[PDB]
Amino acid sequence: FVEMVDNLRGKSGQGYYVEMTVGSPPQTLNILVDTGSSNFAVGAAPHPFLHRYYQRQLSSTYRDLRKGVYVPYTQGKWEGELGTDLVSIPHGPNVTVRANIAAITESDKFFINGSNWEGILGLAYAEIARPDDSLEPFFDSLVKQTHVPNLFSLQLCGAGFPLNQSEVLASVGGSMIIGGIDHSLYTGSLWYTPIRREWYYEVIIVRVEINGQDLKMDCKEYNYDKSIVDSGTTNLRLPKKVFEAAVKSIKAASSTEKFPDGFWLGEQLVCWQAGTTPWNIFPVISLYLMGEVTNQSFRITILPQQYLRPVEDVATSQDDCYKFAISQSSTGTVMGAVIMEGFYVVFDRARKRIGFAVSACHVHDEFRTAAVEGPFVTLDMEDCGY
Ligand SMILES: CCCO[C@H]1CN[C@@H]([C@@H](O)[C@H](Cc2cc(F)cc(F)c2)NC(=O)[C@H](CCc2ccccc2)N2CC[C@@](CC(C)C)(NC(C)=O)C2=O)C1
Repeated sequence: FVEMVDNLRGKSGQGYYVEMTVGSPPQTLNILVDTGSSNFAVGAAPHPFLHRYYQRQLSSTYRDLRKGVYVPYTQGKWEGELGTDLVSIPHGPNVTVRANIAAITESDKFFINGSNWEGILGLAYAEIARPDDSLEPFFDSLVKQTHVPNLFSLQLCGAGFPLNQSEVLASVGGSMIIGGIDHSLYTGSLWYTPIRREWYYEVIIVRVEINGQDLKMDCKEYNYDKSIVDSGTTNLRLPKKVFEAAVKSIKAASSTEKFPDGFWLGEQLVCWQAGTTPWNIFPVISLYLMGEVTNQSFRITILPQQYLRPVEDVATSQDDCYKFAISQSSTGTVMGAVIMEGFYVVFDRARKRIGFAVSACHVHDEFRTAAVEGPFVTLDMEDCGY
């Protein structure tokens, strides 16, 4: 899928987006790739943060559905008017699809300054779509109206250093492969975990390790409420009971240096002199995931290079600065973009599973690497879900 490769741009903190066209004649828009929602929505009115928007009155194929729509995210909400129109992906499958578009009229803390995207593509399932599950999500529409296979795969590729808008516009941010798996985007083997339920992309975490050390909690706590694979979230988000045990474990391993409480709350950056980031004092994190085979599991391992998110310095100096990108959740585990940055991720909707392999694009050093390994005959499993 050579024509599909390098079709993404962006970064964890501002989001990863793809180019799409909407309307007739085609209107070009950058669209945030969000596997943690199911609405396809674009800015349709002027906004300070938007350099362009969808103009329905200029599209001959636009269809007004005479329905309002409201989507509340965990942080952020927009309001809009439902319609349909022809939709294309210039660096995707060679197809045109008629899709539901929410034309965005009111916005609160949804759009992001400098992000360079004007809409959001909800890749999840109908069950969590607004107004209700009767509104067909884009991917469902695409698969029904075309011969594209019922799968997509994501390579989110973080720089390991801060990128300015000039660089984020010029840089390749990754690949979204629609309908296939591209072998050039990963090393090693793909391991599959089942989709528990087709609403969010929901998974089960069986075990959690920090530098090989079991956090030793009942497996249900790891999936308290739910656990999801979500490109529309920056951080690894952990249920409070898990989060607190993890931060204590990470703090204990990284003890040789001391960090402000606000770093651990994800709010303050820490800087080191250029090139001296002490990655070695920070632990790797392993998430064990339910296998397809009964009583089998595998693990995904990420480095501090995934969970310390590069940020530009307060005075923009030569220092290498980062934010701690693991945070508290009251709505379950969100395996966000910083974890996704470690792996090539296959959303195999047809076979109801999510695949993981080590990203050919992942940031590492000469001493440690991201890993996808198995199998482990861990016991319990089976009531790990909520
Ligand atoms: C079906 C609806 C329910 O789905 C829920 C499960 N899936 C979630 C996503 O669909 C949603 C998409 C989305 C993307 C976007 F750019 C703007 C949006 F408003 C929504 N993301 C989120 O809501 C979290 C909230 C985190 C949070 C949690 C708690 C407190 C503050 C922030 N956000 C938003 C900003 C972002 C996004 C990044 C792309 C720039 N970055 C950072 C640094 O916070 C991130 O992580 C929602």
